[PDB]
Amino acid sequence: KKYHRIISLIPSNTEILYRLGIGEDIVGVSTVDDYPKDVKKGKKQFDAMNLNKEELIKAKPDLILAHESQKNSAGKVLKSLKDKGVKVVYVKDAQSIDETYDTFKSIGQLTDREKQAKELVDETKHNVDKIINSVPKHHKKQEVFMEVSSKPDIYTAGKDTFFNDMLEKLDAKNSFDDVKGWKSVSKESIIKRNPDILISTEGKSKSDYIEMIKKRGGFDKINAVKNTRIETVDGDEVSRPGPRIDEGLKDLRDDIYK
Repeated sequence: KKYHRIISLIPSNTEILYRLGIGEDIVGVSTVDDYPKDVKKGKKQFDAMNLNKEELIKAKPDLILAHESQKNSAGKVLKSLKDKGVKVVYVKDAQSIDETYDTFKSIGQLTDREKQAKELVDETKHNVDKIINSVPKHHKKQEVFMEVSSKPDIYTAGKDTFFNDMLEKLDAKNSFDDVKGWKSVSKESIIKRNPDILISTEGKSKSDYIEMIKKRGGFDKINAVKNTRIETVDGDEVSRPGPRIDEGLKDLRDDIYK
């Protein structure tokens, strides 16, 4: 009713729009949109990293719903669309579960689907709370190292990150709760922190991350390596700030609580 020709440039945006009941108002999505089934059919596809400005104009959108993470790449092109009077919105980059709920409401208010956004927030809370509640009442206080990059320097995720908020919701401890955002850490530093679980978020196969760990000097000692608590996750998938965050949280849960 409010916007009739929406272009959505990041999959989380697209998922939220569909859950608000306005998927039929979307004329374009990005080349990497994968949800729901057949989302790309009957739509224009845009490469958010290499946006075709003329093709965007040609699609005649009244709303382009982008993401804060894209200001520095897509922004270069979208500035033109905005000048032509197309409404261009950058949904904030959520780095927690509560901030994800925030964007549900923001997009709801933007598209006059406030009732639907409330329902979407409530249902998502329900699913999340179910995973949180599935954590065994008695458990050993476990320290988790999140490896978010590995070459040539290893990076972890400390406080103010999506991975950290997930840990806290799952009542686990972040080995590096003393740092903020994404920071490089030395091998010596990780060994000293002695995490009970290592989780790589780079989307590598488990066997590949296991082989890297084996080639790291000194890692032999670590709690996690001795107890074979070495896991991998696709960080971009599990931390996707959309309506299916409960599934991502569940993945992390099953790596922490075997």
